[PDB]
Amino acid sequence: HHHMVDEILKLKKEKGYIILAHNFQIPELQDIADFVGDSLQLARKAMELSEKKILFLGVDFMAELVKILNPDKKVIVPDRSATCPMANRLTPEIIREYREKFPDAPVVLYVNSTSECKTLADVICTSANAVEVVKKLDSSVVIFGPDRNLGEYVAEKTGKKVITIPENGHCPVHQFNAESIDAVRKKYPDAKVIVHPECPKPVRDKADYVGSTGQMEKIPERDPSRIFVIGTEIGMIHKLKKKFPDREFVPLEMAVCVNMKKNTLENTLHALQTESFEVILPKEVIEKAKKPILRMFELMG
Ligand SMILES: O=C(O)c1ccc(S)nc1C(=O)O
Ligand code: SF4
Ligand SMILES: [Cl-]
Repeated sequence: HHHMVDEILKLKKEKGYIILAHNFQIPELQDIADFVGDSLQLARKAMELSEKKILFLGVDFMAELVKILNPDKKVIVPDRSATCPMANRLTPEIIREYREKFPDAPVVLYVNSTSECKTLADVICTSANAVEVVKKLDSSVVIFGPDRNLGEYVAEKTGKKVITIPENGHCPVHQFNAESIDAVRKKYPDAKVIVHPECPKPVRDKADYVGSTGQMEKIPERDPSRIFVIGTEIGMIHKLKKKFPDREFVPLEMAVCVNMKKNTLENTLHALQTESFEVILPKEVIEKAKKPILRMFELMG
């Protein structure tokens, strides 16, 4: 690890790579990254860079997001199989089926979606902006995927009708038990519970705050509470504890995204040695997927 970390830092400098790491990476990889953040934060950061080579540490749809918004940069990932099972359950066939049945409902796709699915979306959204995006659409009905929990949250906050696809679209990592909140309230009476909107409704409704990872790291800037209980993937505990060393961050439960943990010091070192595996999308996919991303930027403009 001493070897691997030094060799990584050496090869990144030597070959002109910037390392971008998602919040759900292992701490060792967060610590060697130039920037750690959420998928949109990392894509927007990449647009600002003078460097034309990126080593991306996350899962495929996010690396592809970076590539869509930075087509002329070389983007490589250490494990080409790192993917989002939830994203992968939504298909072009299901989107087209639902557009045909509800032709007046805009297709709002969570950024946790395949690039192919993005080519068919009317607008992209993040967990932070989903409510605001859906509020600003003309329609009082939207098609939303692939996360049924976030879709239902959006319906609650907007009062709009949200038709969720696919059937039972969810993120296994965020299926905490509401009983975990009951238990931490007893154990740390003054702790603030922050959970993800991908969490099920009973968990959301028992939390002090519901928010994206990006929103979670901003809450201690306005809430002086000593202890925060965190209902997301375990990588966020490391991120939060680094940003706010003066507070305590307690996992609601241990929750690990197996795909996020496919990236390691070893295979990150192999990626810089070989300059593989490059993220390549057909130009047509990039052009089409860009349209609902730009719409998102326009709506949040
Ligand atoms: O930031 C978020 O809340 C979030 C949660 C899960 C996953 S895979 N990604 C993200 C994100 O980068 O937006
Ligand atoms: S944490 Fe959930 S939403 Fe994020 S990549 Fe892993 S399975 Fe997909
Ligand atoms: Cl570019």
